[PDB]
Amino acid sequence: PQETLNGGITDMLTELANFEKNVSQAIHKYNAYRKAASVIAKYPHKIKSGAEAKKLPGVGTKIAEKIDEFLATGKLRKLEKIRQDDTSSSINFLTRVSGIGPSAARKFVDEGIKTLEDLRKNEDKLNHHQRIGLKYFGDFEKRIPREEMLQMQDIVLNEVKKVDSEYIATVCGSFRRGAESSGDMDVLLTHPSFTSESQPKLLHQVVEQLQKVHFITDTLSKGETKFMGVCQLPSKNDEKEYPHRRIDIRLIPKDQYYCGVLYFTGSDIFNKNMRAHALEKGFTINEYTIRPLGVTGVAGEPLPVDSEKDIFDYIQWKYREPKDRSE
DNA sequence: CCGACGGCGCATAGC
DNA sequence: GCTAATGCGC
DNA sequence: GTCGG
Ligand code: NA
Ligand code: NA
Ligand code: NA
Repeated sequence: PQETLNGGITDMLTELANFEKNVSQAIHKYNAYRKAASVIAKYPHKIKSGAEAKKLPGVGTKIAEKIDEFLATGKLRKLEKIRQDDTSSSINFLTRVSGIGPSAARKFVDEGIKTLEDLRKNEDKLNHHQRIGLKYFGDFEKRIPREEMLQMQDIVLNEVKKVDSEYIATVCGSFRRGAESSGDMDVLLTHPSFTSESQPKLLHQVVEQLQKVHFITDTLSKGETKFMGVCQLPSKNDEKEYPHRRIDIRLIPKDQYYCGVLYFTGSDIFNKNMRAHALEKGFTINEYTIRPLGVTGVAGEPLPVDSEKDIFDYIQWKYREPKDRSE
């Protein structure tokens, strides 16, 4: 595919997607359009007919019709209607602020808060996460070029070991799959001292150190097992300050670690095939454990997992190195 | 025809 | 003050 | 909005 073959169609379906998510608050109609929008992108021909697309899975009748209209006219009536009604547009803008969902945004626009300008006028009417989201509105929409992730992975891995020798940490997401760009940094942490049958100072002490290295600037949310905040790579006094980046850090028990690493490395399509393969061979996978399925469809106690490779060794698959996990 | 569609950690009215 | 429901992001 | 029981 080329992101250029059917760009018009996928842009449209993605426009309709966020409209259902952010304005109409129909989150299943949002996923439907994305599903639709994402399988069209992977089609290696310029679509010529609505029906030609309906063949694909997740493109149904109404999406074919709007594709017919789009190729026939070059715009969507519905989409132009939406584009100019200004409630919809403003609600749509505001939900780009992290911490502003469809509910807050709708309420803001209700009382006439519709621009970033308006939001900083009223930073009192904003909770903490939203203020942070407002402060970094630009930086958060930016891509993180792989080469940055590398040097970031460096600071978090190196300084986590300056804390406890037995912590093990793994950046995941697209970055562990070899992707040239990442949207944020997702870290996965564990410690031998942390079981299912389980210190609550475990995730804190890493964030505490990572805050001394002047790496982590701001905290969106922090608890015993999930942290969500903002890091920034260091500028070498040469007047080019790196953009602030979104980082999460999960603390997971080691007996569920590599299931955590395997899930949160994905990819998404990859997982439903690995599950469904695993399901079709006596076992069942989730983020936490791999369990055997009896003749009844009833699952047993979770199997031991010491390496990510152990998962494939149960289900009789051969280890995929992450680079090849895009489906 | 018609329900499912992901489920869960953290921050933030009702009693 | 305590509990559970909800928005939000992932 | 689309899929499938
Ligand atoms: Na179809
Ligand atoms: Na948002
Ligand atoms: Na958003």
